[PDB]
Amino acid sequence: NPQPVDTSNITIPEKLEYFINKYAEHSHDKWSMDKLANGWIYGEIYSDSSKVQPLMKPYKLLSEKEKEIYRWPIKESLKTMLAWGWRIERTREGDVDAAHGYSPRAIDMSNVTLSRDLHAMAEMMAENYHNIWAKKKKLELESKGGGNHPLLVPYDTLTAKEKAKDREKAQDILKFLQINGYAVSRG
Repeated sequence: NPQPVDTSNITIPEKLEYFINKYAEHSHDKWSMDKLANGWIYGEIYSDSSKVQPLMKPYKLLSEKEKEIYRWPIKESLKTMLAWGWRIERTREGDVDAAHGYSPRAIDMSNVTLSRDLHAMAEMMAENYHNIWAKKKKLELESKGGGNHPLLVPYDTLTAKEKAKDREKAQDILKFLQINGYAVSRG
């Protein structure tokens, strides 16, 4: 029985939407630099044989709904924090050779270390990623009449690596909350 919290009935305030603009830009900087590690170059058609992808374009040329391709798992994840009462408040201020196309230098995320209460928050963000995605997996396979999936088991009976595939996305939020220095606790 996956139990995610309901998210779509929640209003994120507009002061956090300026914080979404920094993290949606960082999601485009991180996604494009991993393509620059293999030499993916800006082009017309997504042909994987020619090492060419057409979305190797700057973040400024994207329109607002093209930014909602990246912002939409960002906006669902902050509503899981506001439904559970997780405080996002200002206390502190916020701080491979380059290939063709847009060439960003993203802020390094995994060298920043969370504390044991904030590892317990990525323990719940990845569990809620294990609860949003598996419930949408079960309602995908019971709407199509398909099978089941080996991640339709409880989150504590998972191994540490099957938690980590949704935790690496959950650690990119709390550490970017730590680099910008927001007081982030369970409340």
